[PDB]
Amino acid sequence: MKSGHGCSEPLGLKNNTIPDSQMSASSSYKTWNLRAFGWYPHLGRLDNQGKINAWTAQSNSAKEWLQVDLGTQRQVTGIITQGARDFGHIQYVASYKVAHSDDGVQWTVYEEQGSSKVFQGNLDNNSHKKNIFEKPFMARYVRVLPVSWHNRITLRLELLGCLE
Repeated sequence: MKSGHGCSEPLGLKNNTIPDSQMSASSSYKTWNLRAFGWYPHLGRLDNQGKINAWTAQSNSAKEWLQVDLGTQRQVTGIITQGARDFGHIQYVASYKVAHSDDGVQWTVYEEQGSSKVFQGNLDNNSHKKNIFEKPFMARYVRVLPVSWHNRITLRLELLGCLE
């Protein structure tokens, strides 16, 4: 005799508990890639044990890109972003092109201007920004490529779903 109002669920902070195999970027502030893992992504998650609570870039340039591999094909009904800082200096990305792919070949960048407008917005580091189910759909892998950042490429991108 219950009902399900909430439609925006996490990807590893409820039941899925997805491990460190969901997010992944070219390189992080860590140092580089090389053999083994190298990067230490998957910080966007809340209740961060460390402090960063957000993935940063390596070359601190536009050549860096953050992608998310799911391989589970789930329908998303929202999103959420959060910036980070450097033990004091507040950093956050502004202009960034984020596209989602369900089959892997079709990268939906979500145009608007008429051609292919990128996703702009700082939202600071101490201010999270989520998006309602303005246009839900199944996804298997998403790609993000930041162009205009502020201070340093330190942010976190998370997608929410309905699980229905």
